[PDB]
Amino acid sequence: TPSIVIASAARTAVGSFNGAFANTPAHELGATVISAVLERAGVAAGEVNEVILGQVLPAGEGQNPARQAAMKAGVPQEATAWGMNQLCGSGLRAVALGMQQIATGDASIIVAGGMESMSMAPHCAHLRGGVKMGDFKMIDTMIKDGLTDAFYGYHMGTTAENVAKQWQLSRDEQDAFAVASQNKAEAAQKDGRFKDEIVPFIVKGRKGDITVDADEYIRHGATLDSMAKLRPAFDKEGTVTAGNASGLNDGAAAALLMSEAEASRRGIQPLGRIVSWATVGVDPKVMGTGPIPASRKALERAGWKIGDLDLVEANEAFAAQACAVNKDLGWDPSIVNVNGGAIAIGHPIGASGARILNTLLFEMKRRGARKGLATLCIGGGMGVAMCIESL
Amino acid sequence: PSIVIASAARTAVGSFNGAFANTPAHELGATVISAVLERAGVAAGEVNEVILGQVLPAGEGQNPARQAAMKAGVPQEATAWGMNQLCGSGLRAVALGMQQIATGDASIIVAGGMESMSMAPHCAHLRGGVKMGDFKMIDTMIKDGLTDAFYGYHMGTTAENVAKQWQLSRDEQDAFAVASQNKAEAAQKDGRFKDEIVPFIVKGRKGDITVDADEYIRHGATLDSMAKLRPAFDKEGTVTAGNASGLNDGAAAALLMSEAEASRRGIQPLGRIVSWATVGVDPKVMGTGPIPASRKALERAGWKIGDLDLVEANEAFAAQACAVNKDLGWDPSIVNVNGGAIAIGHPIGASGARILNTLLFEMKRRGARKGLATLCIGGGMGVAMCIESL
Amino acid sequence: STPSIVIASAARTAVGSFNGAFANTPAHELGATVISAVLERAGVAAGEVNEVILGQVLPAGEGQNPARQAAMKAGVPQEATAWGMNQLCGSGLRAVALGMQQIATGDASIIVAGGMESMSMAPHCAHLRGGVKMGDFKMIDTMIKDGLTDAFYGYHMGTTAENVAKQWQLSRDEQDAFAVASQNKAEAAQKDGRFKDEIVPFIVKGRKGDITVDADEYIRHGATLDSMAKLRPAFDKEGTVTAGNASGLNDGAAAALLMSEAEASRRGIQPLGRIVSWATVGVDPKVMGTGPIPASRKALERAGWKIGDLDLVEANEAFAAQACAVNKDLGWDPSIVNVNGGAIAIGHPIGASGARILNTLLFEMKRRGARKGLATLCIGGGMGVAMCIESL
Amino acid sequence: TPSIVIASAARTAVGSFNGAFANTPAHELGATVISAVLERAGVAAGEVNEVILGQVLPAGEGQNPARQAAMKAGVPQEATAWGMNQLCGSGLRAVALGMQQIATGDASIIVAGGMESMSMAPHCAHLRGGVKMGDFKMIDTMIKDGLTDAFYGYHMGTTAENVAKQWQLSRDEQDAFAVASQNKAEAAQKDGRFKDEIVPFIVKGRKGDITVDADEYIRHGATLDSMAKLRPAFDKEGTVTAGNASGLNDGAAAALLMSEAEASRRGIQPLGRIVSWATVGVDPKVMGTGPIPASRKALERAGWKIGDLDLVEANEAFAAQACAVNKDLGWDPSIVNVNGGAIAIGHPIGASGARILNTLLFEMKRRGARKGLATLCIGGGMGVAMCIESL
Ligand SMILES: CC(C)(C)C(=O)OCC(C)(C)[C@@H](O)C(=O)NCCC(=O)NCCO
Ligand SMILES: CC(C)(C)C(=O)OCC(C)(C)[C@@H](O)C(=O)NCCC(=O)NCCO
Ligand code: NA
Repeated sequence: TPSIVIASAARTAVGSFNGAFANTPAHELGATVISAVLERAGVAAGEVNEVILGQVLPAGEGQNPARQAAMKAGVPQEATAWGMNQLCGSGLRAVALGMQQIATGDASIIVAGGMESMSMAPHCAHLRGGVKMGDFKMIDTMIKDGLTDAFYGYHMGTTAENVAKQWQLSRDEQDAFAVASQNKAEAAQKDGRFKDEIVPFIVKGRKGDITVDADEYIRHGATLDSMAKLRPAFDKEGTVTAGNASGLNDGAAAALLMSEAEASRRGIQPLGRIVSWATVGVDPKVMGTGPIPASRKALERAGWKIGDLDLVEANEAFAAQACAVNKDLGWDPSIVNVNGGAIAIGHPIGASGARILNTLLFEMKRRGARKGLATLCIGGGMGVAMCIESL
Repeated sequence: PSIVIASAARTAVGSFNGAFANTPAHELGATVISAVLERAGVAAGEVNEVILGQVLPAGEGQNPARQAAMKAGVPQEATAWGMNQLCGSGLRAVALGMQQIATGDASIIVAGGMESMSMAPHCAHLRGGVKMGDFKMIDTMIKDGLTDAFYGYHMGTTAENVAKQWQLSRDEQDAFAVASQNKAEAAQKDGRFKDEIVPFIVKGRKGDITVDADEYIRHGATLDSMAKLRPAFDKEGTVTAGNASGLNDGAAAALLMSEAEASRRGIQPLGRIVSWATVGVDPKVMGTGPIPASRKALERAGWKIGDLDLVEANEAFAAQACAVNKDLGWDPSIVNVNGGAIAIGHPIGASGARILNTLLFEMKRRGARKGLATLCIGGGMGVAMCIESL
Repeated sequence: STPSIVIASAARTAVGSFNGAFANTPAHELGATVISAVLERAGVAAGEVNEVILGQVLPAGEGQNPARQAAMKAGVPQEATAWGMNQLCGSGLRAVALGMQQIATGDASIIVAGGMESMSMAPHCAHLRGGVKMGDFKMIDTMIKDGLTDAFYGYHMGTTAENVAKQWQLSRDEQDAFAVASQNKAEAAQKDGRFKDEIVPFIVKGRKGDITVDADEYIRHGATLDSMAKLRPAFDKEGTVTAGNASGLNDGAAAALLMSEAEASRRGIQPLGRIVSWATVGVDPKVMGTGPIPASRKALERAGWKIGDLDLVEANEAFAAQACAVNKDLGWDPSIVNVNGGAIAIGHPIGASGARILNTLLFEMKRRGARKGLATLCIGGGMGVAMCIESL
Repeated sequence: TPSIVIASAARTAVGSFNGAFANTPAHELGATVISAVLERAGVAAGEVNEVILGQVLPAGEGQNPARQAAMKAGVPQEATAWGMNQLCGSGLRAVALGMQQIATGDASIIVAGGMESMSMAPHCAHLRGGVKMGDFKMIDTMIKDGLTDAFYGYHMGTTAENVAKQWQLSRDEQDAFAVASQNKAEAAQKDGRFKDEIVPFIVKGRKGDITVDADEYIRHGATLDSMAKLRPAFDKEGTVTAGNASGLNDGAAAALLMSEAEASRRGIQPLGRIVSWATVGVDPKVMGTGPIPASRKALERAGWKIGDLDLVEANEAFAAQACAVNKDLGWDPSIVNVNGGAIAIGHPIGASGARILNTLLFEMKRRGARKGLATLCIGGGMGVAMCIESL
C-alpha cells in the first residue's frame, strides 16, 4: 500500500483585492511557491516530474499557466505541468491528484497546490459574430466564473443566506464568528505563526521592488461593534455581510509530494502523510454544507473518528456556512482554524485549498499535533477534505 | 488494478463559427456524458465523478464540467471538475479517471473533454483602468489556446521549427494533408464515424437542427488546392492552412470502471487501459512530444512498437505528424486510418478524447488487439495511452 | 441692405442601408465626394471655398474634426476652415443656415454646408479610465446612445413617436398606409430617374474591386401593405410604431454651396434658390416629432408667407406617426409633401438628413418649376428646424 | 451695424485629468456655467433663446449634450441648443456663432461657450462587422478625436516640435516660458484673480459633496529644474515635454450674449463689446501658428493695430507655439496671459476658448483695459481670434 508524504510546503502571503498583487500574474506567485517547496525540501527543480495547479481564473494569462509557473521556477522542460478547477476546492484537490500520480507509479515527485489572481482576472465578451447593433456586456470573469452559481444564477453569498436560513444562524452568531476569526488571525500574525509557511514574494517595479511577506487582508482590531454596523450584502433582510464573508484575494500555495521511502532516503522530515481524501456533491443552493459529507467520507477512509482530530482547517467562505459545519460535525471549535480563517486571511479561490493546507501542516508541526483534517465548501455544491497524519 | 473503457461517445466536430457557433462547451459535454451512460446501460446516478478537459472556459460560468454533469442528469451527489494540459487534456482526463478507479476513490468515471473555440470571448484586464491610450482586446482562443507562453508565437511556428529540423518538404506535408482528407471522406461516407458520433441537437427559434456529421472535412481534397496555399507562419515556410488543423468545437468522453465491474454489469468493454504517460520536450518543437510519451507508454505497457495494430497520432500539423511517424517508425498504414485532425478538426480540450473514440471504435470494427493514442501539447509535452481490446 | 444668400449648387450621396454599401466608409469620405460635387456643379474651384460646415452626430473614432478631413480630401485649401456641428437630425439643415449666416455677416463669401453620417461606422464605447474594479459593464452603442435615445427619459426616439401616435390618435392602419405610400413614391421617383440630378455617385474602393454607388439602397421595391401590417410593434407591445413605419439606420452625406445672390450673378450661376428664411424652435422632448410644426410656422412668418403659398414641401419622415401629425396640424396639401417619397423609404443618415431632404427639395423645385418650398425636420430632445427657399 | 455685447461670463475651475471632475459629465459642468451667466447678468433662464456649446469629445454622453446642459440649467424646452466642434477653437467659435444669431435677427439672448470632459471620454471600437479572429484595438477617443492629427497621424506635440524647429526655439526658452506661466497663474490664483470668473461646481457624492472652485492643475512653486529634468515627450532629440505643454483637463465656460441695445434696456453693464472675430487656416503640420493669421485678420476687421491692444489671451497649447505666436505678432509680452495660461491652468479642449475669453474679460474689467484680444490655435491647422472692447 503506497504511503505518500508532504515533504514540504509553502504559500505566498494572501493579497487584498487590487492590493499588493494587483498586477502580479498568478503563475508569478505560482513560481515563487514552487521554488520554495523545492528549496524547503532540499530537492532540485530538475527532479520534479509534474506540477499540478488549481486555478479558476486563467483567462488571458496565456497557455497553461501551470507550465508557465513551472518553467519560471526552473522546473526543466522535460517535466510536465497542468491546471485544474474544482473551484474553491481546486488547491487541495490538486494535492490529492498529485498523491495519485505517485500512488499509481506514474511519478516519483510532484509539486501540487493552487494559484489565483482575482485582481488580474479580465472582463470579457463573446464577439466573433459581431454586434450589429445594441449595447453588449463586458463580463467580469472573476464574478462570472468564480462567484456566480451557474444553475441559479445568483452569487455564492446568496447560497450562504440559504445555509444561514436552514441552520437558523443569527447575524450575531455569524458576526461573533467573524470577529473571532480576525482576532485569531491578527494574533497568529503578530505572534509570528505565519512566518514558517509564508514565502516572501517580491513585487518587481520600475519605482522599486516591494517584498510582500504579511497577509494584508487581516483586519487589525476587528470589533463586534464594527461588524454590527454593516448592511446585509445579498438579502435586504439577510444576515450575511462583507464583515462575515471572506473577500476577493490573490495568492499561491503548494506542497512537494513524494513517497515516504523517498523522503527518508533524502533525509527529509515530512510535514505529514496523506492518509485519505474525499470529494462529495451536494445541492448548489447550499454548497456551504459540502465539508460535512466530505469530512465524514475522508474520516471514514482514514479509519478515524471525529474525536481523533487534533487540528482542523475548515475553510471560512462565510460565517454562516462555517458555523453550520462546526455545528454539524461537532468538533471542538477550539481546534478549528486556530490561527484564523479565510474571513480574516482572504479567499484566493484556486489557491484556498493549498493555503489552508499549508496553515494546517505548519501548525501541526508547531504544536506537535498528530492527526489533522483540511476541508472546503465548493461552489456548485461540493466539498473536499483530506486527512493528514504526522510522521 | 485493471480499468476498462465501458463505453465512449463524441459529438461531431464543428468547424469554427459553424454548427456549434453559439453552443456552450458544457451542452456538447452533457450530450457526450449521457451517450456514454446510455451506450453502457449505466444509470447516471451510478456516476461518481465527471472529469473534463477544457482549455477555454472564460465567460462560461462556474466549473463547466459540473454544468455538463448536471445538464446530463448526473445527480448533485457526484462531483465534477475541469483540467487543462492544453491539447492533451481530453486524453489526460481519461488517465486521470483511470487513476481515480485504480486508487479506489471511485467506481465509475466519465472522462473526456469539451471545447467551444467559437464561444471563446475577447478579454482585457481592466480593474486598474486604462488612464490613457489605446489597449488591446485579447482573443482568449489565441492567447490561451494557440500562443506559446514562452516565445510568444503561435503553434504554427513550432511546426515550422520541426519542419526545418526534420527537413520536411512542402510537397510531403501536402501529400500528408490530402492523404488525411481522403481517408476522412472515405471513412465518413463509408459510415465509420456513425458508431462513435452521438448526434447533437442545436436548439433554435427557427428550428432545431441535428448535427451528426463532422463538417470540417473537405470533400474531394486535391493536392492543387493544398499547393495553391501561401505559408501562414513564415513567408518562406512550408506550413499552411491546408497542412494544419483547424479551430473547432466539440466534445468526447469515455465511461470508465474496473474490468470486474464491467463484467458484473454484463458490459462488453471497448478496451482495457494498459498504460499511459505524459512527457516534456523543448516547447519550441512541441509536436515531437508524442515520441517520448508514446515510447514511455509502450515501455510502461511492456509492448514493442511492432506490437501495435492501430495508432491514433494527432495531426495538429503535417510537419509534427510526419516527424513522429518518421522517428517512431510504425507502419503508416495503421496510423490515423480514418483520417486525422487536419481533416476532422482540433477542438483543443476534446481532441484527446476525440482521437480515443476513433481509436476505440475502429479497433472493434476491424478486431485490432492493441492501439495507441497520442497527442502533442502546446508548451512542449506529449500524452499517450495504450489500449488493449477485451 | 438685408443680405440675400443663394444656394448655387447641391449634391448628395445615395443613402446606404445599415451595414450596406457604405458599411466601412468613413463619413468624411462621403462628405469629400459631396463637397467635390457641389463645387463642380457650381463651376466653383475648391480654392475659392472659405469654410466647410458639416453636421455630424456620430463622429467617434473618426479622428480630429472630420469636417476638416472631408474638406482637405476634397482639395479645399488649408487656408480655409471647417467645423462640425450637432443639432441631431436637424444638423444638416442647420449647417446650411449657419453657412448663410457667415455670408450675411460678411465673414465669408463661399461656404459648403450640409452634413454627413456613417451610422454603420459608429463604434461601441466604454469609459474605462478609472478601471472597472469589479462587476460587468456595458459596451455602449454610440449610435443608439448618442443618436437615438432621449437623454431625459432614456427611451428611444420611437417611444416619442408612440407618444405622438397617442396624442393625435393615429391608427396603425394610417401609419402603415403612409409608410407604403412613402415606399411607392420613392420607388417611382427612383425608377423615373428623379434622384439622378441630386445624387453624386460614390466609389467604394476595395482590393477585390471598386464599386460605384449611385442608387438609394434602402428603398423597398414593390412594398406591400401586408408586409407592413404583419410587423410587430417595435417600442410598445400594444403600440403602433414598427420597423416598417419608421425610418432606418443609414449612411450618407449631402451639401449645398452657398454664396451671396450678387456673387452668383457675377459668376453667371443660375442658383437652385434663395434662402428666404429659416427657424429653429424647441418642443417637449416626449413629442419631439412635433418640432416641425412650430419651426415651420416660424419660418413662414419670417418669410412673410402663408402655408398656402408653398408649392413643395420636404417634411422629414422620422416616423409615420410624427409625419402624419405634422401634416394634420399644418394642413398643407399632402400632394405637395415629399412628392418623391421620404425617409421611411430613402433612409435617415442623422447628421446628413436635413441636407438630404434639402437636396431633394431643391432638385424637385427645379424639375417642376415650383416657386416656393419649405424643408423641415423634427429633432431628438424636442426641437424643429425649417427653411424657406424661393426659386430665382 | 449690429453691436453684440457679452453681458456676463463664467467658468468652472479647470480640473486635472482624472481629478476633481473625473466622473462628472461635461454637460453637468456646462449647466452650472449656464446658470451662472444668467445669475451674473440678472437674466432668467426663461429668456434664453439658444445655447451653443463647443465640445470635442461627446462620445457616450447621450443625445446632444448642449441640450442636456440647457435643460439641467432650467432653460425652457422652447429654446434650442446644439454642439459644435472646431477643436481647440470651439469655445471661442461658439461665442462668435452666438454673436451671429443676434446679428442676423434670429435670436435675442444666447448662452455660448464650451464644455469638455477629457476624463469621461471613452475608449471605442467599431464592432458591427465582428472580429472573427485575433486581437483588436480599443481606441482612446480623447487621443484619437482630440489630439492626433488626422493627416499625419502624429500627436499635436509633434506639430509643436515642427514649430520649435522652424522658429529655432530652445528647450531653455520653452522651459522658461512654462515656468513663467505656472508662476503667473499661481500668483493670480493666490491673489484671488480667478474668483470673479470661476463659478464653484459642486461634485455630488454619496460620501459627501465637494465644492470645487480652484483651478487644480496649476503647479505651486514650480521650479525651472523640474522642467529641465523632463524628457522630450514626442521626439527623443526633441524639446517639447509634458512640462512645457498643456495637459488633459475638464471644465466648462460660457458667455451670455445680447445686443448692446438690449443690455442698455436691461441696465446691464456688459463685460465687453464683440468688435470682431476671425478664423483662418494654416498647414496642419504647424497648427500652433494659427493664431498669427487669425489675430492679424481680427485686428484688421476691428480696425486696430497690434499696438492698440491693452490685454491679450493667447492660448498656450505648447510653449513652442505660444513663443512663436508672440515672436511673430510682436505684442508686448507683459500684456499677454498676465494671469498665466494653459500650461498652468489646463486645456479642456472644447471649453478652452471660452475659458481664456473668461480670463480676458475679467482681467480687462479688473484693470480697466479698453481693448482685448483672445486667440487660440486649432488642431488640423486653424486659428480663431476675437477682439473685445470695454463699454
Ligand atoms: C431603436 C432601435 C434602433 C434600438 C431598435 O429598437 O431597433 C431598430 C429596428 C430593429 C426597429 C430597425 O428596424 C430600425 O432601425 N428602426 C428605426 C430606428 C430609428 O429610430 N431610426 C431613426 C428614425 O428617426
Ligand atoms: C500626447 C499624448 C497624450 C499622446 C502623450 O504623449 O501622452 C501624454 C503625456 C503623459 C506624455 C503628456 O505629455 C501629456 O499630457 N500630453 C498631452 C499634451 C497635449 O496634447 N496637450 C494639449 C496642448 O494644448
Ligand atoms: Na456627477
